[PDB]
Amino acid sequence: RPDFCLEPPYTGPCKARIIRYFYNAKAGLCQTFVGGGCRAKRNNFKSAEDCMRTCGGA
Repeated sequence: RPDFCLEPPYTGPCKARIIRYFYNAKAGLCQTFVGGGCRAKRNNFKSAEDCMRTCGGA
C-alpha cells in the first residue's frame, strides 16, 4: 500500500469542523479526525470505504 498509509493523519491549516478519515496503521483501522478538511492528499480520505481500499492492511 502507499507509504503515506503509515503516516499520521494529514492535517492542514483547517479551521473547518469537517471530518475526514485516516488509516491508523497501529490499530489496522480507518478512524476519524478533524483538522484535515482543507487538505486532500496523503493519509486523508473522504470516507472509511476509500480509506480501507487504499490503505487497509498496511
